[PDB]
Amino acid sequence: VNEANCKAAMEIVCRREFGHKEEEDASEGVTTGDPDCPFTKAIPREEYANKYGPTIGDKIRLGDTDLIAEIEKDFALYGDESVFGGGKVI
Repeated sequence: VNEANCKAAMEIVCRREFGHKEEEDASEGVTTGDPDCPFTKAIPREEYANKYGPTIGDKIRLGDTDLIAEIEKDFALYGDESVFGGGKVI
């Protein structure tokens, strides 16, 4: 049901375009979906949760939530308190 030349031919007995929908098959054999997990959200990045999880970053003593102690389970160690030197000279 796309074009039709003779404005009846797709009904005369049992015709539609070439076969059924359009040509024969282009509806199967690949999908995106979650039939058993109705709670997946967007693609998990389990070695790179650095933009979504409560892990990583100074949530510790200078953050805005009141928890203290490491971060969650010690993922990131240190990087945002003091450390040592860096990109500052004369």
